[PDB]
Amino acid sequence: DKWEMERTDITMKHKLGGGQYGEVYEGVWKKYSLTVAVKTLKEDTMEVEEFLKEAAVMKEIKHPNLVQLLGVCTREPPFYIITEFMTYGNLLDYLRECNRQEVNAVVLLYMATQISSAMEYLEKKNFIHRDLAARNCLVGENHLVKVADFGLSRLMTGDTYTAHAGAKFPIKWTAPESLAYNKFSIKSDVWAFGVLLWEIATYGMSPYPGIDLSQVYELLEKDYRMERPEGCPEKVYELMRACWQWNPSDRPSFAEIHQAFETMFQESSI
Ligand SMILES: COc1cc(Nc2c(C#N)cnc3cc(OCCCN4CCN(C)CC4)c(OC)cc23)c(Cl)cc1Cl
Repeated sequence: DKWEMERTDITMKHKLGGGQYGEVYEGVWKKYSLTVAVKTLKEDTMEVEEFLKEAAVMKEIKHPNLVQLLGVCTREPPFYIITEFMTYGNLLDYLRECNRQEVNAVVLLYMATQISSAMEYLEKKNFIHRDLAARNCLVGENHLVKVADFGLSRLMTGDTYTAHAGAKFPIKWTAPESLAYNKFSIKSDVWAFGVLLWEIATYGMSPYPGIDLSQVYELLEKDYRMERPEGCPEKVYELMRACWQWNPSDRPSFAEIHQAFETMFQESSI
């Protein structure tokens, strides 16, 4: 298959975390002397189908702000997904721990711009991401941000993907139509992206603070939305609000979102 490699080609270095879809390691791809991230699957389990689903999809994708697949090991346990190493880890912990004088307003714009660029790409390729949130974005040197892409679905025929009944979603990031009917689309991602913008603007606060999960849907029904975070530019909140339109069709495209952030980033850098 050519994405296939010898498991003996990697040496494991440190556990970084995991559970999960599988546990995650810092590793070294020996013949390139290259630090890499390795997702692992101990034995066969029920979650093996999950695994190669990710693997398959990640091969179909290439973008500067999408985590680059390097190789896979899928002939027998253990199982390896191998990606580039995102040095600073996830964006949520990053925002929370950063030096805000360094990671300032111009930088937050840069990060929104980078993410929206990735999502514009997925929009065109007819992909949806099932879990857009700060925790699923990764950070490298110099405020480089990439969206993690193990949880992607290709739209094979049409507009909306339907998740299996009984599926649990991260309530606070999830579009109304997704919570209600289990339907995901690129416009559901646009909604989630709105939440992501709020996380970025607040340096990683939890969305709908103190609000009871079980009541979020009802609130959204009655046009309750999160308020403008402190220091968030009015235009940025306007976009947030556009992302959170009740009708999917009323929400902007990622092409529009990216264009808008590109413009704001150019002006901020001037
Ligand atoms: C390869 O397979 C997969 C791997 C992943 N997950 C990761 C990808 C990817 N992709 C890339 N890069 C990662 C870097 C990580 O931490 C590196 C440094 C952390 N530190 C925090 C403390 N300080 C300050 C030093 C830095 C990390 O930690 C858990 C997970 C990463 C996913 Cl989500 C899915 C699949 Cl399929």
